Amino acid sequence: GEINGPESVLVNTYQWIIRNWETVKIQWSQNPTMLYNKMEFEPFQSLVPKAIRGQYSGFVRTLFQQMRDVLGTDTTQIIKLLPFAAAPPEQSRMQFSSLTVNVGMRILVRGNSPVFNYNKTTKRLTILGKDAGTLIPDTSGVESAVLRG
Repeated sequence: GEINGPESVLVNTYQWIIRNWETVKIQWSQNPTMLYNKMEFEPFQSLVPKAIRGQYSGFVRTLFQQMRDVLGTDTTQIIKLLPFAAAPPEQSRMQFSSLTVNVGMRILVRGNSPVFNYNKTTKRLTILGKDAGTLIPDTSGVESAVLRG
């Protein structure tokens, strides 16, 4: 884990999700609030602007409810959005294309950003230029035909 201030809070939160991904995936499927309401996400929540925390949580929880109902368990997207579900949700009709953390820096809802960057070839997640670990259901990590020899 990292120790440099707000940045480290971000990196460390996504490292925790990756390291605990089996238990997180099952809880997200079966009983998501034991996950959304975990104290693990309190530091991440303090980085989200106070005036919009609840509106972001309403958006992500609603998105997850719809995802789950029609598709079940997109690993990268569940990991990305999860910490934003931690605040008490405020429901609204607002549709967010990005979500800000104070470190504003933007996490894009679809695809990669300077803050959150998943690499399909190495199968590792990078947060603010630091490694968060390897992402995974049926050998993990780097693809074939990367190392020439």
